[PDB]
Amino acid sequence: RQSVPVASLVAEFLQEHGVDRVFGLQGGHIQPIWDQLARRGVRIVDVRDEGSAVHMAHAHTELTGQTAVAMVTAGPGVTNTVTAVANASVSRIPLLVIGGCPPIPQSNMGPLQDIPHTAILEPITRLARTLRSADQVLREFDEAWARASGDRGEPGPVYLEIPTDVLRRDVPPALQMREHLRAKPKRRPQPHPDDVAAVADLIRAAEKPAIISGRGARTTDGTDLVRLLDASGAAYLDTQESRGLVPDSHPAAVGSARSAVMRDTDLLITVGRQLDYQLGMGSPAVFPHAKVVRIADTASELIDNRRGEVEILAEPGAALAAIADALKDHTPDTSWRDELKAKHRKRAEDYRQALHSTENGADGHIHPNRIFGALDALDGDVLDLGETIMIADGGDLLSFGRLGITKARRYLDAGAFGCLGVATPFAIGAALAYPDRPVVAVTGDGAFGITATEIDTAVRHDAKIVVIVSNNRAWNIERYDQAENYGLVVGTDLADSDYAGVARAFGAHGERVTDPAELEGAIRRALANAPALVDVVTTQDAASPDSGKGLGFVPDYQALTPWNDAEVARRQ
Amino acid sequence: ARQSVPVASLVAEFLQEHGVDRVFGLQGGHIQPIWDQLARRGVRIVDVRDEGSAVHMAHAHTELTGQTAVAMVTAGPGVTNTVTAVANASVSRIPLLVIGGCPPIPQSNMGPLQDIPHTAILEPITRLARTLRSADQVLREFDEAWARASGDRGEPGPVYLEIPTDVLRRDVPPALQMREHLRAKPKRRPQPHPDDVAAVADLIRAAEKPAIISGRGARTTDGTDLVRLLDASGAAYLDTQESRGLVPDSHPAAVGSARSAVMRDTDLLITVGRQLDYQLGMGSPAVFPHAKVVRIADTASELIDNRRGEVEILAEPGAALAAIADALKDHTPDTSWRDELKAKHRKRAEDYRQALHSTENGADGHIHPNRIFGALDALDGDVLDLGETIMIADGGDLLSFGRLGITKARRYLDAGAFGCLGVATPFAIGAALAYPDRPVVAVTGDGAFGITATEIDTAVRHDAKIVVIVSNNRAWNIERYDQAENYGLVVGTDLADSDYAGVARAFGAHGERVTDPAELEGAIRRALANAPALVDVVTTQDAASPDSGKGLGFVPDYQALTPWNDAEVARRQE
Amino acid sequence: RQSVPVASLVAEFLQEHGVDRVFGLQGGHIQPIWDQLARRGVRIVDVRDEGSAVHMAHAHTELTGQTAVAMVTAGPGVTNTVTAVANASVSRIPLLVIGGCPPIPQSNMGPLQDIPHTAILEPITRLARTLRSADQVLREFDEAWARASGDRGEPGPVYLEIPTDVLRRDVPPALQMREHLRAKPKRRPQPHPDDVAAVADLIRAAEKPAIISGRGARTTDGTDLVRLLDASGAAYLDTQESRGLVPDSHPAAVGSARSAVMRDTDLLITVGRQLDYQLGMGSPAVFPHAKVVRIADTASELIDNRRGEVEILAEPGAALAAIADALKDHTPDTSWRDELKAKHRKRAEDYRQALHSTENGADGHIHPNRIFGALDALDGDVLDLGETIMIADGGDLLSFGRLGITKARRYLDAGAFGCLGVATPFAIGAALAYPDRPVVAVTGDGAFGITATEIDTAVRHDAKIVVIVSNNRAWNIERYDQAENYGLVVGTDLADSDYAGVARAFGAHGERVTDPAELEGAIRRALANAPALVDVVTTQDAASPDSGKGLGFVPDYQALTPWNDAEVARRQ
Ligand SMILES: CC(C)(O)C(=O)SCCNC(=O)CCNC(=O)[C@H](O)C(C)(C)COP(=O)(O)OP(=O)(O)OC[C@H]1O[C@@H](n2cnc3c(N)ncnc32)[C@H](O)[C@@H]1OP(=O)(O)O
Ligand SMILES: CC(C)(O)C(=O)SCCNC(=O)CCNC(=O)[C@H](O)C(C)(C)COP(=O)(O)OP(=O)(O)OC[C@H]1O[C@@H](n2cnc3c(N)ncnc32)[C@H](O)[C@@H]1OP(=O)(O)O
Ligand SMILES: CC(C)(O)C(=O)SCCNC(=O)CCNC(=O)[C@H](O)C(C)(C)COP(=O)(O)OP(=O)(O)OC[C@H]1O[C@@H](n2cnc3c(N)ncnc32)[C@H](O)[C@@H]1OP(=O)(O)O
Ligand SMILES: Cc1ncc(Cc2csc(CCOP(=O)(O)OP(=O)(O)O)c2C)c(N)n1
Ligand SMILES: Cc1ncc(Cc2csc(CCOP(=O)(O)OP(=O)(O)O)c2C)c(N)n1
Ligand SMILES: Cc1ncc(Cc2csc(CCOP(=O)(O)OP(=O)(O)O)c2C)c(N)n1
Ligand SMILES: [Mg+2]
Ligand SMILES: [Mg+2]
Ligand SMILES: [Mg+2]
Ligand SMILES: [Mg+2]
Repeated sequence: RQSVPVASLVAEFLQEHGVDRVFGLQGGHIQPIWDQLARRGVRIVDVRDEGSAVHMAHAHTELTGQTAVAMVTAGPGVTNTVTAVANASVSRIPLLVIGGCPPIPQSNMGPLQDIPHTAILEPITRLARTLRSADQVLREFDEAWARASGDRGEPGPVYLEIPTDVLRRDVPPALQMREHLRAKPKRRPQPHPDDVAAVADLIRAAEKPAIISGRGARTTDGTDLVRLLDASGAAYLDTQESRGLVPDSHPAAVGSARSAVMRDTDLLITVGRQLDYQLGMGSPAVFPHAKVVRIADTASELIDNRRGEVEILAEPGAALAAIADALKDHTPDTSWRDELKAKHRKRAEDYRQALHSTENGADGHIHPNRIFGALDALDGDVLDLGETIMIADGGDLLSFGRLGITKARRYLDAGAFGCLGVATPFAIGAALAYPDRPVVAVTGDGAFGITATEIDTAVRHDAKIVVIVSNNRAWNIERYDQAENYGLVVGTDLADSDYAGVARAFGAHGERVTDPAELEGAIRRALANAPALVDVVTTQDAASPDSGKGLGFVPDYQALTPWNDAEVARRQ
Repeated sequence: ARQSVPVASLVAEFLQEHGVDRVFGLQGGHIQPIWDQLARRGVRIVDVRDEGSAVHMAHAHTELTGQTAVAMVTAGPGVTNTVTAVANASVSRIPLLVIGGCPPIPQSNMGPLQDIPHTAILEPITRLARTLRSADQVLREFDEAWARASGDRGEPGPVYLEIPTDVLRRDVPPALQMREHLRAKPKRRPQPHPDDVAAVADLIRAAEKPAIISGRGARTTDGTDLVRLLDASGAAYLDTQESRGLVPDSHPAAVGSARSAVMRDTDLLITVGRQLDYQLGMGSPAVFPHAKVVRIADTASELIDNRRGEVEILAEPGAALAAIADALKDHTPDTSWRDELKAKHRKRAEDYRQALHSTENGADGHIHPNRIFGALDALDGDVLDLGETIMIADGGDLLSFGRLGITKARRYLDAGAFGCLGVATPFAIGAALAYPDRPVVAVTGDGAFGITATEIDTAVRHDAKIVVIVSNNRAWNIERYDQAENYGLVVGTDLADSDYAGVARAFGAHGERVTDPAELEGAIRRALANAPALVDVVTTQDAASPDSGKGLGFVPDYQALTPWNDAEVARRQE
Repeated sequence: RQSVPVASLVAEFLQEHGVDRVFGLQGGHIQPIWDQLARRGVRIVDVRDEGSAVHMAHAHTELTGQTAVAMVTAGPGVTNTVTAVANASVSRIPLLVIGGCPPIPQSNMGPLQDIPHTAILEPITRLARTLRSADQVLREFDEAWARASGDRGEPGPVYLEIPTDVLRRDVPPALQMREHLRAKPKRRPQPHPDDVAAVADLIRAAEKPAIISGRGARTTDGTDLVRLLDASGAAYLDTQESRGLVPDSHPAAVGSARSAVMRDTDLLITVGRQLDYQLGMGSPAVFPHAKVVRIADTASELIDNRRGEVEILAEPGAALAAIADALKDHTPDTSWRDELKAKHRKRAEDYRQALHSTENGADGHIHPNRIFGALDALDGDVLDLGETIMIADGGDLLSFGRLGITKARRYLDAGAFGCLGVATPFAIGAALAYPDRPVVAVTGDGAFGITATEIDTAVRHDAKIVVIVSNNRAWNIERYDQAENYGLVVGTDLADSDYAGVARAFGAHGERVTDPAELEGAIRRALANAPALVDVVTTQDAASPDSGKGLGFVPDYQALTPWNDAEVARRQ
């Protein structure tokens, strides 16, 4: 080892920890790190807005399991990340944000961009620190890295900033410890056999077991989950954060029976999933017959809103496998699951076939479902949807996408946070992670306006993305709440913008579609010429399931009117 | 004769009664009940493409008009999209109100849609950040927050209020709806003490080289009491980016091209509503080696930072300036230093401005950005009146060129002490809607513009007559230059030759590209006749601004700029 | 100037700013400052509990107007101050707390006492900062000093901590600026004449004007207040934080007519006073006929709960004088004030005479009012109450003290915060500030147990205090709420402790009293042998006004039941 500046050690720490790319936007306060990353051969993915760099890192970690890294300058560079940090905090995604900050001698003196970055980010990070001791920077990086994984907290984003005088300070070789530089494996806490047995007993006693998966299950490959589904006879639901773990044809997979499963299950088993608003707070009002069991590698998916009759805090794969083993010699009663599955095959197949011929709305414009129809039609022709990373974003468009996107290798969207504008930055992170196939992002026009200029980033970095915009000239799920519940539509209209022209202005391939019969060709040409955008002139006359269920109205107790009605009855 | 009405109605009424005739924002369900009531009262709703831009619009509105402005945004990402623009308003000490959505009280901490700790995130960069849980007290909490935005119990700047949707829908009995909370209130007017006035006038009589440097608080005045004091004192005058336009260009004190000379030699620095932050070298003795210090302001945020006054006046600055002018009634100032600076300033500024019309292309064959400022100067008195124009600047090298190139504006806005890239378009929109009779002109770097470009759509939908001129140098170019000069490696600072005119046309604005500098005057003339409009100017990468040359990109240990930093290193080793 | 360590410059800053004493408790982290203060001849008043040192500083500043200083070590030394800091924050008293903290190299590494002091104190200070730049320490001290006065905030406590490696670092003489070392005068913002005139017009139109004073009025000597009372014909009330500004015999002084003044005034004028719970939130329910005017040098006494038809933000003395001037040629209608005053003379004189002969309670023990009787009886004999600093603390005892303490030069008590245990630390600060006369502190036994060991501090530092304890073997106002509103008395009894013996064990003079006829002699002997304690065996059968009005019960809208009943009527 030689005496080297902090900036060099930070670059080395990152590379040794497996970082081969940093998302970011250059400023002088971080230039010393930026320089060293480039001299080490770390790819720098420079963006148009720092928020998008954090979104890119989120997508990288969520897909790959490798903690990703954004780097931004002092002041507005850091404050531009707060939305993307909050989003990663809510979704419990490990990532590191490296911020610039002013030199120590000028503290509190009004130097350029001295705002309290750590104070702003502390409520939505696992750690937010200013590193004032050159000798201890390496250690602070390694500990923050562990905390992003969930050590001393739960998985999520961490923030570190180094005053520029500290960045430029030398660290003697004695203080450069191999144990802080080196990559570390994930923790693997194991289940206790008594908890495994107690869950197996609940499954044997249950007539209508159901498993709902989430983030922690999606860290596994799905094979132990399928083993437990096979041993238990349970129905299976996933969530936006856990798509793709169970084959569609599996006798447990009943994705179009969500209400039926929640209403009747006598044993809900959560697997790395929160019982947040997305699952009716786990309320007895939404699960009126369910006993509860909770399995996760973090108590963030064990203690919220409902407690387990058993709770297992362990690596989910090992827990699922141990319970499957313990159900040796059990013959599950699958008659409820099978009855749901028969109804699911009809409902899901009818729905998917209908996507190819959905009528135009009263305004003469394309129903957004035709986008999902056209993608389904191209599957096995010009793209393999089962190898494709699908992204969804927007309001009505996002809700239609939850039903319209059924074959994807992986799925990302606006998350529990409802973070509009993720579609383009997610698509870019996904595409650079998996360069062999186009990534397809389907987005509302409202959402797309937030991060549209990242089309520039996609072209400059050659990220093979296809963005498809539902251009309905509106924040349409909002326009509909205003009409239905208030009788006045105001400040929710947008214009008939040329998003293909926006894409072409930033060097991407672009095409506008007004005729639904043109969608397959337009998407074919977009796939062949990625990065590409398809601007689809869509109807305002089309209520998504979210629209119809009051999501826009914000009831007192639950996100949706039907669940809220059930909760009001439970209360009395 | 009051009746029982929901909180959402009272909030809309509170705002209209406090003089709010417009609200910038982006609709979500959590704020819809307020949004609805604002529209039924006839308050204009200016709906944007990104909530950060709504807060920048409110900032511009307040900074120009002095009327506290309002942004309204939904829970979760709607609130977190504001943080940059809130920080910017906090650093610049601009009163504004952000009204955020938030989940109903029953669902607190349960993982409802968008339950993040908005108030904890915003508390470090607001004067007040609160969740309002008592229907009966919402009016009161609004009135108090409004007063704290003005600087009561703190200093001027942004405040944040959020009302859980169940509270928004709750009725308030009429007896709890107090006129005193609904009604508009006047600004405070603390007055100077005559002993402090006398003491300042004594310092001015004893000084040979008095200099006044203005800031935010001065810019809240019309400039006429400032001119009275300049006249009575014989002081030299500098402004800052936040105080342009208070003193006529031809005034014998106005020596804007003599910044280093004034700071090096003044024996009496008088700050008027101005911080001695990095923009004035921390007020360091290293940068003001001969100055005694006097500070005048209506807030100690412009009295106590880095240097203390031999006298500090905490008062409405207009009254303080007038009182000191009166106290100098029989003083005959020695103006010979000011006069010698002014004579040299006249020539240096005139030569500089003339040379803007003919600046040569850089080695890459592209337009020098100074030609944009030349073209605007040439059109003055032809198709636009720069003295009635609101000018905005944003970017890196472009912004530094703009500080020399923009000399005749009625009002000036830019990226601020925060160095907040992307303000150009949202500022221009707020400015144009405040002052609808003439185009607003925003000159921006391509880097900065990419942050808020989609707000061109907002300008077209709301008919904001803006002209945006882009220095398209295919780069974050002040950064590219720091990389080359101090590190020998240029990486992740290049952008592309994007069609910003095409982006503007895609959103229904007028757009044209300029590659030939002789085409600039026409392109800007056509842009002014067809606003909202963008002019995409292919500019050179071979052009170092004064900020570029002075190390701004490098971030020295003690001062923002190398020359000032060198002076501070010398001061330390005495 | 020479190159000197930060610790020396801090000692010099304090002495130059007028600090001639520092209250505190030594630890290694602050020893370098402690050492330099002692070498400069600054008196070190070392205490038994760091909280008491902050209370002492509070009393010094509140009495003298000079900002006072406590100094405490890292970790538990700082955390022991939080109550006394909160108390000073609520009362808006300028003070500086200097905390120790660990050296910079060991940050976040679990060094001895690395807890987040600044994060803990930030919600209840005007400034809380860690000073990491030796060169800028002087400047940070001067700015924090200004912020304690109210600059950029409102008057109250500030916290500064210097890592011990920074304390030991030299500062070059060039960076030691006279302007940061030197003492600074208080600000004096002046009224605008239009606001003065508008207030004078409201006074001319009012039939029943009333002035209520507070903290900001008590920063003046009272003479401009009396000028305005004379020019306006207003009734006058003070509050616990504004006693002693208006002579008792003044025709406006109607201290026993509090409810009558609030009920009928048609013009309430606050003078440096909050309309907090102590004045019924300024509610129309408590002031049903009042227009409102607010005068103060801080908007902390202008904007809370009621807005002024006029609000003057100025030095209160100048504002009061300007309004008195503007009432040149006004003949005030004093008939309401005079009618209140005639009733006041009878009520107050009857009450004060009755203090000399209050009966023992049913349990055979002294009524606490006899303490106030005995003090009244000694006035003009062995002490001059009009030159005496009186302190009150406790529950029932505190409430009886508000009526029983009527002649004092100055009065301190538990404050709006209701901070039990202030009595002894306040008495010590007061006594060292004004060494020529004994200070008398009257306290409940509950309150006294919190800070009793500071009797040791009083003896070691020769603070001439007399503490008189109402020893009723109870948190008695709490015992009474439990009996009246819950029917069960539990965990509110104390024991028949020997507080005279406690005092004698720490080297003070002590005496126990069981016979009310012994009180005058015991208090005479205590005054002659200060520091001294008188342990008065008092009754549990004695409801104070606070007890009778529900203070213990915490109603929904107001601190007291009658005010709360009025608010409930106003709401409907
Ligand atoms: C408040 C506001 C407007 O300002 C916002 O900020 S909103 C933020 C933007 N939007 C969001 O982030 C979305 C938030 N909401 C949601 O995530 C969802 O409403 C929910 C998770 C809370 C509830 O979703 P569901 O459990 O209903 O899941 P979906 O996948 O949406 O399924 C809807 C229905 O289609 C069914 N379905 C699913 N896949 C299908 C398929 N393939 N074929 C046919 N039907 C299918 C499904 O069973 C179900 O019908 P049913 O069983 O209730 O009768
Ligand atoms: C760190 C990083 C890069 O990552 C960032 O985030 S930077 C953020 C974006 N940039 C900014 O926000 C800029 C921040 N810096 C500044 O604001 C300024 O550098 C400063 C306030 C610190 C210094 O500005 P000056 O006091 O030098 O003022 P300017 O108006 O720029 O004047 C520069 C020179 O032009 C002169 N000048 C002004 N008007 C003139 C005129 N009309 N004609 C000729 N010369 C003129 C002026 O006198 C002076 O020359 P001199 O006296 O020093 O020799
Ligand atoms: C909640 C709990 C129990 O856990 C706690 O923590 S309590 C904390 C400990 N206690 C406190 O900090 C006290 C808090 N409360 C108070 O400060 C008071 O209740 C109050 C400020 C809110 C209200 O006080 P008042 O305005 O009633 O003032 P007092 O000086 O107490 O006067 C009481 C009465 O005696 C009268 N009075 C005053 N001086 C007199 C005199 N000299 N002679 C005769 N009567 C006199 C006075 O007029 C009034 O009677 P009326 O007009 O209402 O009929
Ligand atoms: C940053 C932010 N601001 C506001 C909102 C609130 C919202 C949730 S859904 C929606 C409408 C989205 O319109 P889009 O055109 O994308 O989709 P569509 O319904 O098909 O027309 C809004 C405004 C959220 N969640 N995030
Ligand atoms: C949100 C944010 N992120 C980064 C930065 C740091 C910066 C300051 S100046 C600059 C270059 C701006 O490039 P532009 O193209 O607008 O101008 P020009 O130099 O003429 O090419 C950067 C990146 C700031 N202040 N704010
Ligand atoms: C630190 C703290 N803990 C509890 C309380 C709550 C309280 C307010 S009054 C009171 C009883 C005081 O008993 P004392 O014996 O002093 O007075 P007396 O009624 O005459 O017997 C308590 C416990 C407060 N305010 N502060
Ligand atoms: Mg839309
Ligand atoms: Mg943003
Ligand atoms: Mg550029
Ligand atoms: Mg007691």
